[PDB]
Amino acid sequence: KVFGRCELAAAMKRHGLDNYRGYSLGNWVCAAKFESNFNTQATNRNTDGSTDYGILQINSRWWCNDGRTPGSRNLCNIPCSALLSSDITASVNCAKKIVSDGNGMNAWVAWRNRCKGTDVQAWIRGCRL
Ligand SMILES: CN(C)CCN(C)C
Ligand SMILES: CN(C)CCN(C)C
Ligand SMILES: CN(C)CCN(C)C
Ligand SMILES: CN(C)CCN(C)C
Ligand SMILES: [Cl-]
Ligand SMILES: [Cl-]
Ligand SMILES: [Cl-]
Ligand code: NA
Repeated sequence: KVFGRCELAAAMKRHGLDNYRGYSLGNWVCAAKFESNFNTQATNRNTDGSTDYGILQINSRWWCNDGRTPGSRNLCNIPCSALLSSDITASVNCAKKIVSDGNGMNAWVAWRNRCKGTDVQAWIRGCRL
């Protein structure tokens, strides 16, 4: 599923991301835009052999199981394919664990390089929330 901008802000708000670990909603929408273009089915292979999955491009080196990432962990206790659902629940719940891991949203290099320090509230401007 390719979400609309406001559609995804609404879903993320419902799932409790607005100000989660102090990151306002727009940070999450900005991250999703640059990670996946709001596409829940996005997958991208990493140099190390892990893969990133879903709207927030959550990696199989640490967070999910895809059966093909040797030495990896599954700290979200989910199959990586759960992160590809049209329903963002599993991506959200796993993102909550990730952003609590020590480095906040810096865990998403795209957030750090494309959203951090910018006017992230633009990403929810206009939306009925
Ligand atoms: C994961 N971010 C950094 C890029 C998303 N696609 C192009 C892999
Ligand atoms: C899609 N990602 C990987 C890059 C930026 N988009 C949103 C235009
Ligand atoms: C920062 N700006 C360009 C993103 C919000 N738009 C797409 C409504
Ligand atoms: C839906 N319209 C009436 C706005 C109310 N909330 C969502 C801000
Ligand atoms: Cl915001
Ligand atoms: Cl594996
Ligand atoms: Cl933080
Ligand atoms: Na894994």
